[PDB]
Amino acid sequence: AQNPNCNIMIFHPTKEEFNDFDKYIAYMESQGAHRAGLAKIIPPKEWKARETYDNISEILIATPLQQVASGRAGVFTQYHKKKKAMTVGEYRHLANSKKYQTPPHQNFEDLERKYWKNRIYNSPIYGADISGSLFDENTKQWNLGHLGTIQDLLEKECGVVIEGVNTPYLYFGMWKTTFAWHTEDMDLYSINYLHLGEPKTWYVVPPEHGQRLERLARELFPGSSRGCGAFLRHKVALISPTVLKENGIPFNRITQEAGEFMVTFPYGYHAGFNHGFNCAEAINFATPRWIDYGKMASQCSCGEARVTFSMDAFVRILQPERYDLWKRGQD
Ligand SMILES: O=C(O)CNC(=O)C(=O)O
Ligand SMILES: [Mg+2]
Ligand code: NI
Ligand SMILES: [Zn+2]
Repeated sequence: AQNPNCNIMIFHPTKEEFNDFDKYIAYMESQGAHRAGLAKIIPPKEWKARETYDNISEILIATPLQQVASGRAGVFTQYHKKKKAMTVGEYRHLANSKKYQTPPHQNFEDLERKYWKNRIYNSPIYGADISGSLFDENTKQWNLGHLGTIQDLLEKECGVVIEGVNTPYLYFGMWKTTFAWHTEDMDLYSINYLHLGEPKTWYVVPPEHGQRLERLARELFPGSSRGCGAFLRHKVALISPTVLKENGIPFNRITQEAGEFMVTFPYGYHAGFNHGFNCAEAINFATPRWIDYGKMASQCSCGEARVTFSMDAFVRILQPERYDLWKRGQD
């Protein structure tokens, strides 16, 4: 068995190996990358996502989200308070202001300490889930707006044609902006490209140990757990590395820098935070190995998790027994 300790693996594909996305995902898994739940891919030195980022300030963040925390430093929830629209130019200015800017620090480790110590006492503003792409249309390799669709993968594997589309999303972040512990919708893969700015730190639980994380979460968030059998689908719960270690939960951590891809694998729980002003782009995707995870994915039916149009068909074809109840939650 490749990568038995489930370490996060880092790949350095050549420009030749960067041509065929599917084949490279398959190669990574042949080396055991999926066991970690997360991998880093450093693109070849010849490659670029686009020529410059000099002209992005007029993108609109229609609904910036203020992330308000409750709980204790290592075990908290966050809710998202809607703010008035602002442009990326205005957001970058806000990120850099004295109130919101990254504090002086020695290194990534010092900054990680300061994040877990102090995150709960601030409410950073996140420009999340903005439909769109920053990849130049002429970028042919690993262009997140030109991947094969999850609807075509399901059709190719299973023979059934379904409605739905699959497009990327942009994330504008600042210091302390936070992504809660989650897996992807329908336990899909994700890919995330850090286009510009300051780093993003990630934590991940191996897919084979996901249920250990869920069991801890039910103990740490007991009211949430009673309210819904899959409350991590709400994307609001945070548990620190210190707390995970104290409870024997297997995990790994890695920091992503501008110009690097991350891939999360089916049923790999992940969480993390931004170091300062940045811009990431991400999309879900599927492979043949995903299908079995799709069929077994938990679902939120309490009504909070409210998800895309395109998830309907996945639940309808892969989870016909669940479909009724899950759709009652959606409607
Ligand atoms: O970048 C973020 O805020 C969150 N991203 C992810 O959870 C992902 O790419 O799967
Ligand atoms: Mg612009
Ligand atoms: Ni994710
Ligand atoms: Zn729920």
